[PDB]
Amino acid sequence: IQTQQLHAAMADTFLEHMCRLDIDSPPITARNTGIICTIGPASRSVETLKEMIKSGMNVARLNFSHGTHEYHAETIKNVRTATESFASDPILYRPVAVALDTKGPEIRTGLIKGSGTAEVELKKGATLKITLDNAYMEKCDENILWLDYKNICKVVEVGSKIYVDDGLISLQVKQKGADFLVTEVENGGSLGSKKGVNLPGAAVDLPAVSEKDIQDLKFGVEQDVDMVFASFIRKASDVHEVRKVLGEKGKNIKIISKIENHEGVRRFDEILEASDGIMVARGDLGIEIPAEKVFLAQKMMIGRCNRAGKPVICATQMLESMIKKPRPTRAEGSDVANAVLDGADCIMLSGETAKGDYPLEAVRMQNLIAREAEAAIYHLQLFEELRRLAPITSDPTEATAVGAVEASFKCCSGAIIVLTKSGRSAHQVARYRPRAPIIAVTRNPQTARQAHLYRGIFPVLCKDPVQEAWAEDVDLRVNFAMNVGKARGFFKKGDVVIVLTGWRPGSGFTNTMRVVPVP
Amino acid sequence: IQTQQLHAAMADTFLEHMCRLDIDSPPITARNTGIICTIGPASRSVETLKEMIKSGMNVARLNFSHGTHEYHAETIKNVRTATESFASDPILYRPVAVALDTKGPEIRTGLIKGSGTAEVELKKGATLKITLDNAYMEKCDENILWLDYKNICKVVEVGSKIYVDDGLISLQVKQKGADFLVTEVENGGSLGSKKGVNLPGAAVDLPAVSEKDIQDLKFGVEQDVDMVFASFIRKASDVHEVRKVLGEKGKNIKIISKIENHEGVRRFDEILEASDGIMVARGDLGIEIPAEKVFLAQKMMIGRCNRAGKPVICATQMLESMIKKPRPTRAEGSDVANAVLDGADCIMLSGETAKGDYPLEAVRMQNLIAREAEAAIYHLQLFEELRRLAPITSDPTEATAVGAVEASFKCCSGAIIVLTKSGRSAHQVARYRPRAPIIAVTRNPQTARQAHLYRGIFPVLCKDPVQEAWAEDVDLRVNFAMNVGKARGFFKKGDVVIVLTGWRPGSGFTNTMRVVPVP
Amino acid sequence: IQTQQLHAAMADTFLEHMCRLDIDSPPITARNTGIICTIGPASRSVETLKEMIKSGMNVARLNFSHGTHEYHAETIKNVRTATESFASDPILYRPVAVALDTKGPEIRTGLIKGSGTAEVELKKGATLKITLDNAYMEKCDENILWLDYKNICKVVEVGSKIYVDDGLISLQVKQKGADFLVTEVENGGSLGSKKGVNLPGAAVDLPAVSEKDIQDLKFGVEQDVDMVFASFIRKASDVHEVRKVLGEKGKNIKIISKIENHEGVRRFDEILEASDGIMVARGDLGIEIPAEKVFLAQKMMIGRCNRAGKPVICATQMLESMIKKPRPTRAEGSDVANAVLDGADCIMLSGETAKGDYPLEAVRMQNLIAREAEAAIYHLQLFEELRRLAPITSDPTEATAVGAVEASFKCCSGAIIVLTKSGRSAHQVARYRPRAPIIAVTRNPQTARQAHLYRGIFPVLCKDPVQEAWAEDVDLRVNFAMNVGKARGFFKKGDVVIVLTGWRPGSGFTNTMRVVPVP
Ligand SMILES: O=P(O)(O)OC[C@H]1O[C@](O)(COP(=O)(O)O)[C@@H](O)[C@@H]1O
Ligand SMILES: O=P(O)(O)OC[C@H]1O[C@](O)(COP(=O)(O)O)[C@@H](O)[C@@H]1O
Ligand SMILES: O=P(O)(O)OC[C@H]1O[C@](O)(COP(=O)(O)O)[C@@H](O)[C@@H]1O
Ligand SMILES: O=C([O-])C(=O)[O-]
Ligand SMILES: O=C([O-])C(=O)[O-]
Ligand SMILES: O=C([O-])C(=O)[O-]
Ligand SMILES: [K+]
Ligand SMILES: [K+]
Ligand SMILES: [K+]
Ligand SMILES: [Mg+2]
Ligand SMILES: [Mg+2]
Ligand SMILES: [Mg+2]
Repeated sequence: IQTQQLHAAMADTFLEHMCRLDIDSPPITARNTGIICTIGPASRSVETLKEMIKSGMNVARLNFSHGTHEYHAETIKNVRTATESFASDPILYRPVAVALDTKGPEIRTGLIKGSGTAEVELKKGATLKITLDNAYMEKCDENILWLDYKNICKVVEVGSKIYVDDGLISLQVKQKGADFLVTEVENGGSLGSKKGVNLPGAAVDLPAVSEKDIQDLKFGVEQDVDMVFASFIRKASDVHEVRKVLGEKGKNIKIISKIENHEGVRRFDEILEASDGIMVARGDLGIEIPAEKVFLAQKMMIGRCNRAGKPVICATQMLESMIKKPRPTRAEGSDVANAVLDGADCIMLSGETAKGDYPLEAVRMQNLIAREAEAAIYHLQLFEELRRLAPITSDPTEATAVGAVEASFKCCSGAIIVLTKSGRSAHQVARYRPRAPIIAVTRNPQTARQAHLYRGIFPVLCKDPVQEAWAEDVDLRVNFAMNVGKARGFFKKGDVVIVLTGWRPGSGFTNTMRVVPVP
Repeated sequence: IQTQQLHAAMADTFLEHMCRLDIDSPPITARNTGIICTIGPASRSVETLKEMIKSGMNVARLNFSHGTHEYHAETIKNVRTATESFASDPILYRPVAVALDTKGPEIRTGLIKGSGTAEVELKKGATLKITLDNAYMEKCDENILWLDYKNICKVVEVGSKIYVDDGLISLQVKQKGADFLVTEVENGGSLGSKKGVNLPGAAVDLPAVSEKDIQDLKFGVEQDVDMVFASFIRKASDVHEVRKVLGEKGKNIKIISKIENHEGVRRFDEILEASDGIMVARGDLGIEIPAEKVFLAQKMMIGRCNRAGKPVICATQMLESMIKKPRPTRAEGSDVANAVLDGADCIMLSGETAKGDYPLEAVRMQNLIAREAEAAIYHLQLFEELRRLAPITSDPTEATAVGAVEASFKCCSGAIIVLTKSGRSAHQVARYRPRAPIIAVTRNPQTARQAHLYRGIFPVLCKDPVQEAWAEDVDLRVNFAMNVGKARGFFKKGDVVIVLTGWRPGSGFTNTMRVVPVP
Repeated sequence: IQTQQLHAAMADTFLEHMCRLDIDSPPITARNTGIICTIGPASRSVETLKEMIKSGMNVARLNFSHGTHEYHAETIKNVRTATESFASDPILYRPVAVALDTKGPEIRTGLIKGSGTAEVELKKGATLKITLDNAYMEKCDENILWLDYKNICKVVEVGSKIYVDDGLISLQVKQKGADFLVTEVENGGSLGSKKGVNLPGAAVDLPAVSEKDIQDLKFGVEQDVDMVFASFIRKASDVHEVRKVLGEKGKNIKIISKIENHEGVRRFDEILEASDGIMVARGDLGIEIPAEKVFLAQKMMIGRCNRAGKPVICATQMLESMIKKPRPTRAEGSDVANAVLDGADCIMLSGETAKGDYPLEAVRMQNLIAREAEAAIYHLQLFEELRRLAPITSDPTEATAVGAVEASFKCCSGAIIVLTKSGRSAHQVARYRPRAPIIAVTRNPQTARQAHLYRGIFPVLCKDPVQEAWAEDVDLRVNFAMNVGKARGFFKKGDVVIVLTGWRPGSGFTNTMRVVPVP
């Protein structure tokens, strides 16, 4: 009894909703939340990379704060290879996007005791001198630590904190030298080569779009990447600089700004406006601002993105435990579920799938949790608030989209099939968060790939040739969707589905909503 | 600034809604609430009857508790004559329904001092003997009063109250005779011939469907009347008896039960179930139950009807003052507005248009008020509760209807055009109470006439011949609606409208919703 | 600008609420969510145990699935010693509760290769024979594994899964022997001595209250423990058995049932009824039911407990990372915040403070997060739903409690001071979740200790002697509270506070609510 938390989504109060969550109430088979996997050593093999797709991966993240263009291009080459191995059946084929995550303006240390993987070790109380003297860039040890950020002494003050290697090792500025800093270890631990360095509450003047970044960005264009995750986006101008760089050749590449610092949070509205999406980069944010305040920023950002109808990604450490274990911790499971309940379009994995010993189990665990959570969403209230907070508009497609969602809730439809060239029609259906999956049928493969950034949209790439009889070309595509659905288990023959189409070819003419039974 | 109370319908709380009602905020030109006018001496002239239609009349009520079949048939004949005078332009033509209101089981007195219009006069304290002795049926005076209800002494007790002529004259049962009753006048006033008599809290055994009623009902069928207003409906069986009488030949005649007594109110759910609609007959109800409790019964009945999606009429004394004056009282204006706000499909006039000296002003006053009130409805909350309280269903037309309404609210559409044979598709749109007018296009004239019983539906009768190309026959009708709309001032060229259609000819296939711009 | 998320708790919609969470909006200094710390090797030292209290600990959990009575009595002795070291100032004194967590019916393995801390290692595919033959209880290795549960072969089937050491190592029943089982390792890893064993979807007949449990429970009474956390509570009868055991001598010891398995979840209502509180024991639950479904059970249990007004504890792995690191992962921070937002009375730590290398940092991290989260609660909606879902009652204290909370919201009071003997009066204020801290003043120390189980209640133990003038005895206590408040930073001199008192000594006479300014 009870499917996809029906008894619960049909309750008057949120509290009653909660009281009704049933672990014995199976969820639907469809999974709306996109899963971005950072690709690395543990997941670079075309062989295992096919298992990544099978398991759930939708977007492949290339962390460009590491690796050479020659390396990534091979990663990219492998992704596409594994991806296409399924293209021999347009029905079962699952598009996969490629995202380039810029290095941006980050600070890192040099090499430890010369050796490649040598690791010194600081101790509470011990002192450490930070040098900018390049002579030591490959001679880092318990007393001298080198950094890239050379303009450092001019932005950091006496009494400041410096964190290294994901804020695990903290230091305090005792004395500000000329080309160096005399700190004092607040908490030790071992220190490896080239690690991350955060300067909380310090105006780091590094370039929004560095030299190397422009290189990587132009490489992304040449590599035909679907999206770019810009790191350390502080203001709107920063987003604009990335637009310019991508320029005309890549005007269609979505720029997902990453909020990793305090300025980014303050100037969020400004950034969200100039971006296509947002990523709540918790890793750096958890070091830049006190950890206890991160869920506030996450919830705030996810909420404002839902209001704006722009994609939002919740990333970093969602399943860290799994880098070394086959099972995630109770807190990690709880974390994922809440990101979905918070209303995030995509959840992410980094170390979990880049170097961990259980990449496939991590990805699989996210498919599972997001599916359970998506069902626990309180649609009754969410739909209501979204419609209310939604601006007044006279755009036929906008009205058609809301109508489709309302209609879908009314008949518990198996899905909302949408024909789209650019994806916009399907985006609009998504911004109203229906419970049914949004099967977006398209012939444009870039839009099919980029579609994963949206909650609910299940991209489907039509390969069939255009019929001369537009009416039958449309009906053909609607059937394509109808089959994908039947095959993936979203719905059966008798079931009812909502179909969105337009009155003439081209974009921006969606305006037809039909409640159709499955063939 | 502000149209049709937009500022107000867009407020978070009801209280804020009220605070925003603007008398300087003009309403749309369309009027959703049907207006039923009781036709009589003051409005029987084809010449004036055309002005009734112009002014706003949608349904013509024939009070069959008076007049001869020969008389009514002529009334009917005149209505249709005045009505068809406009048929020479399908676009400007306004359908008009004919309703037969049964006499039912009513009690009336005999003739005063023989004379036709003679009027005696009782006095508080004075005694009055009620006789069943037929010898006096034309000899009524200050001492002997005759009644039709002969089984009276067997149902009335000592101490009971008897009201005469719309509860204006009250009497009390002092002594129960064998064939008479010795009362005492509680409040006097004059007493004319054949007046109404109520026996509050008394189980009058009169027949739900009397002899004469069966005659009148069968006459209704032969006269091809759209609806029947059954008087004093006490239980479901009563409604059933009227169904049977109308039988197969008139199975398509809508039976609007009238709640006029205490039993009717108690067994309401039972009655509403077996009926097509309900009429809150306040006149008799105001005598049968204490006046202060009428608004409770009205609001209760109207609310339950909205929940059930069945038509509800608020009738009697809405504009009495106007029987003799050109202006209505503040209370009457207030009464009409609240009936609309209460959510009644139709408002009614009786004496105001049957014998009053300003029938046209009364009808015009209702077009005016209803329009103002319709705009003051708090749709935000109404729509919400209707959808919640609405049962779960998998009927495609139902889903399509809700979708259309949601869509209409999203783009402030000028209308919701609906193609329907039986009326059902348009009914469903109406039960969800959209702000826009529901232009229902049909070729069946009976359904066009009966449609007035529903809030929002604006019937439009298509006279064009069926095209062989169904697609074009549909498009033709949608354009018919599009023109009626343009001509009645509902919308202009650029405006957007919602259009409801189906996928194949025949009833029950509506499932297509399109946001279309006006040609 | 903005304090304790005021701008946010004052928004019409939840979505708007979220959009307003400000990381730059400091929270009040008071922290409502109780913190239960499991005491062990890393936190048993009276010296460090004083730092546990300073850092935030409110309740000390004794995990009786380990250690000897002699050991625990010493832990208890140390807790009280550290606790009382502050009693020399009733104002700054912070009560601390002692909770006994039963071993209950658990299954564990024997010893590895004889050696105390020796660890074998299974491998996927490899086979393992499970023996009940006591000869091997201290000879466990890669081929023979021993178990306590001897009736095992009779409840497990062929094809079943067996998990060992927090579901990290899984096994599958290939062949069911007579006194043994021939399994196959699904996922390896190392295997230590005496580890946990779960038999998902298997009806383990072990005793609700085992032999050892009765011993421990009686020991708890003799030790004067405030509460008992009953493990693996499956039905109401189980709770009853624990009541009986504690019997008359310990009728005042609160029984917090722990839901660790599937039956417990199904029969929750039954258990919640018979218990004083509930603990969502995620560890075992996460093994007993699929991990992805835990947040469903957690949110469900927490919600139903808030509805019932009984304490609920969210426990296990909330900050695992911190067992070895000074910083928690983003997921763990997110986990804690959501448990508070979910509406849990208490958060807990186990390995984090029993054996971890940073117990104090773990406890401190919870004080911090819970405070931030408590401020992000959406009171506007929570209060509303709690009041609506709250049964109708004529109990003066109940009405007085609601009135106090409403009043507190109206004037942004610094606190709600409540005089209570049993605690009940303060409980009732807590079940309505006010934003302000509930300073409960009492002379009964057991009730001051047990009060931590409730969200918002800040226990304060009055040591002053009873005045003969009851009126002044009361006024004295209210002032005691008034000072505690001023010292802890809850409120200043000018501030306003809500005060709850009664009209006569004894319990159940609270009925007086006063809005008083701080002396
Ligand atoms: O690309 P968009 O803006 O989402 O619009 C989707 C479009 O695809 C259609 O359904 C079919 O159009 P095409 O044949 O050009 O692909 C249109 O009716 C509609 O305008
Ligand atoms: O009469 P209903 O039940 O309201 O249905 C309206 C019907 O009219 C249409 O719009 C047109 O049908 P017709 O050509 O038969 O009149 C259908 O698609 C739809 O089924
Ligand atoms: O113990 P309870 O049931 O919470 O009631 C609190 C009681 O404490 C008082 O505030 C003060 O009474 P005492 O002096 O006996 O402690 C009473 O008025 C009230 O009845
Ligand atoms: O880049 C990231 O994912 C981060 O900084 O958290
Ligand atoms: O018949 C009526 O209109 C009444 O009784 O109110
Ligand atoms: O007992 C516990 O806390 C558990 O099992 O998770
Ligand atoms: K990066
Ligand atoms: K009548
Ligand atoms: K235990
Ligand atoms: Mg980063
Ligand atoms: Mg009447
Ligand atoms: Mg346990």
